[PDB]
Amino acid sequence: MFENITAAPADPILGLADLFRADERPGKINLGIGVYKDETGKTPVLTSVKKAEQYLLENETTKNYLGIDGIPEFGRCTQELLFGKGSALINDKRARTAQTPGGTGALRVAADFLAKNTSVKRVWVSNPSWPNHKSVFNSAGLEVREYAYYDAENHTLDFDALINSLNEAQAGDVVLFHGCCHNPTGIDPTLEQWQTLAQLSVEKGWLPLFAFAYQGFARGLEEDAEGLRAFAAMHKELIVASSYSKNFGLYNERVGACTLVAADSETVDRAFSQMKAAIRANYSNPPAHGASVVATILSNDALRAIWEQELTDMRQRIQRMRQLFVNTLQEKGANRDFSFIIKQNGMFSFSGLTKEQVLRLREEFGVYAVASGRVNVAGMTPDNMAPLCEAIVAVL
Amino acid sequence: MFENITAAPADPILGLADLFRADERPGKINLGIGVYKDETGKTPVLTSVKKAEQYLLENETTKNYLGIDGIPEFGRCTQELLFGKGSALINDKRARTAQTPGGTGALRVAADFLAKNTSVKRVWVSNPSWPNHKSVFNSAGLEVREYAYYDAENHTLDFDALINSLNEAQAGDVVLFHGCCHNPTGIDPTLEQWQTLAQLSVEKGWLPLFAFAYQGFARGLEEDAEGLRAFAAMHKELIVASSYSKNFGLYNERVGACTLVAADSETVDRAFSQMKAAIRANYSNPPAHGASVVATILSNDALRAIWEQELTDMRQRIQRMRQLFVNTLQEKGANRDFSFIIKQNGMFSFSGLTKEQVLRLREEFGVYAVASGRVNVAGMTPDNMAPLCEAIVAVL
Ligand SMILES: *Cc1c(COP(=O)(O)O)cnc(C)c1O
Ligand SMILES: *Cc1c(COP(=O)(O)O)cnc(C)c1O
Repeated sequence: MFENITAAPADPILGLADLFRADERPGKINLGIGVYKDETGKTPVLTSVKKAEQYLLENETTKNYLGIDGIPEFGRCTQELLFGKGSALINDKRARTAQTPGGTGALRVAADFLAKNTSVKRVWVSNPSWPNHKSVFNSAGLEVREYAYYDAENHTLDFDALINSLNEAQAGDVVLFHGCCHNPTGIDPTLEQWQTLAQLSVEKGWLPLFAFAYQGFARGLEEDAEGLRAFAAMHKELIVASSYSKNFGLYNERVGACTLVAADSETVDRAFSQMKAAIRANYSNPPAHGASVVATILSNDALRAIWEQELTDMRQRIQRMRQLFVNTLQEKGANRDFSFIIKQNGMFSFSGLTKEQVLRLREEFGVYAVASGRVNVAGMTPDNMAPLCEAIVAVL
Repeated sequence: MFENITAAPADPILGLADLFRADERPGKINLGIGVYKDETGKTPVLTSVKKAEQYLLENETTKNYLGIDGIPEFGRCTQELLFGKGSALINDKRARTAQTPGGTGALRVAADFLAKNTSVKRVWVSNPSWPNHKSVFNSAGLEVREYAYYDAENHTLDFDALINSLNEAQAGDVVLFHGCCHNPTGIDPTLEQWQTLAQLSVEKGWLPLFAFAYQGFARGLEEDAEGLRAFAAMHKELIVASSYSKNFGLYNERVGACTLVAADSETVDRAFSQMKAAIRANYSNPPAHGASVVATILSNDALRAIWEQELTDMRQRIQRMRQLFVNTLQEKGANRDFSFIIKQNGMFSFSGLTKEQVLRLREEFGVYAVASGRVNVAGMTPDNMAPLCEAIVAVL
């Protein structure tokens, strides 16, 4: 059976952790994957989730299976964080969320649902985008098409071109948007542009799939959901795949959510029973620890208040590092003006480096970036800021 | 998009938990799903996993992502438990295991792999079998076909007929077998019959998929793996989907394993890089808590010794209840001889009840069984043994 099976290409993001850990040169710098690090270069588990894990250890009685859709308290808090305290989707029983194994689990379950229960042929994804989008939809059966986004010269969102390529997206097609913190560019639309986009979507009949992985890392939790909320107010149907791996630092417990909205409660519930049938034939029900922890923190005032400060601290450290990277690049030789990275939101930096410059930085200096030029800013500390800036100058 | 989507049929096993929890009659009896209960009717979290969770709380530093395949120590212990201390597959670097979200996650990842990377068209499943088998393979793309198993009159495995229906399974087809504790019959082959089956498989060129959910609940951990070990010794290629939800009482943390074996290390590794590519486009990597706990218990001598006693206690309670169910059924009116259930291994009892008798028991008396006649013996305690036996007699 297995004789002619060729090896698969390494994952562009995930494959770097392999090489990084096989390196054995003492001064290497990882900069690759979107995991946060502190001034010390470590990824600590948050104080607020430790407090919650202690609680759960003292307070659980059973490990018996969860429902297909997971914990109810989890699903209701997720809806509030995304849609608003007193929203109409919530009050009209127009939304249902299932707890998933991470945001990728949420994206596959949506893909599986639409493939089986809809007439969707195409999903539209931005150029550039998270590399694994194309792979989750292709395994479900769906064609991936691209819409222009970001012009490289002026380091801006090229709005007129995003309109003009989406003009050939048919009524019925899926269109993925990033809620906030575009991966990999870090360039999101203004609220005025999101308005212009909510409009058009309704004029043309596209189904919006919103992807959230970084809510809280751009301006704040509420401020970052205003593009999704501008769309909710105009739409009858929407699906959103959400993740809590980044803003809760719960990367390996696999906590996310796939939330479905339709016109009324009867229609969302008919649809949701199909979504649960797709879940049952993949894993059977969701992992409990991670989501049990989110709900506990979100349900307690003391623990919620501590969490939001911990996340405010991470957003601010990343901002300090963004400017330091730019000031240092200029002090050490940079032949280009890299001011434009101060204008991007999130963990990343679409630096502009060519694939050969990225390949060299790795080979000769051991600093690890993705071959697109994306570098994780939250990987940078005061102590490794001069080494890696020097290393870039040499390769320019 | 969602307007004409009909509702899905309720899950035959999972849908009973809904009805049971909506019932509000004080004396109901659940008996449906394969979750163990103690003399008190509760499902406690094991002492040995509590000790391990305490340890992990004290001793973790980070929640940063795991590898696509999960924890190495987890995968190596899983291989020993299944194949043997000093086995040749282990020594010849012929097996690779990935950590999955439960045994169902393990079955889907195998289905996905074979669909994408092989020429498999058919999977052969026993009649009867776990109801959700057909659903995981159909979502992957594969046809499910059935082989005879178990004759209802003599309450035995009908070996000659299992041979004769499998005679039309072609070279290249998958054939699922249950390692031990057949769900739902509780009837496994003798070691002599497993030998006869290992033989034939090699003569005909079928790829064996072994499913394990109950290792340890039939005779003991080592004794229950001897059919799989009889097959390993003859085969070049095998895949096994394993679960730790039942024998570790870790039902909602979602811990399993999908282990691939091929002829040599180069071939297993080429094949395994494809299996990891299917994992990346489903969830991205596995949930850590559950598997971190299995590995900790399996790695410590004190905690391992406590675990094996906890599992010996569960196997024995289920055995006490099997006999009590039979002695009581006869004392209260049973018009049939139900001795045959003392001859079955595992949590269950394929009682023989008709779907209308099962539907009545529920409606009128509130005892919940699956519509096939399967009842969970581990749900029975000394205190609810007389109520439910009476309730069956009334319906006979
Ligand atoms: C991190 C990330 C994901 C994956 O989320 P998980 O919660 O780890 O599954 C998906 N998409 C984007 C853009 C991400 O940054
Ligand atoms: C329990 C069970 C499964 C599911 O295992 P999980 O580990 O819960 O995913 C699959 N097949 C059979 C026969 C089972 O009994």
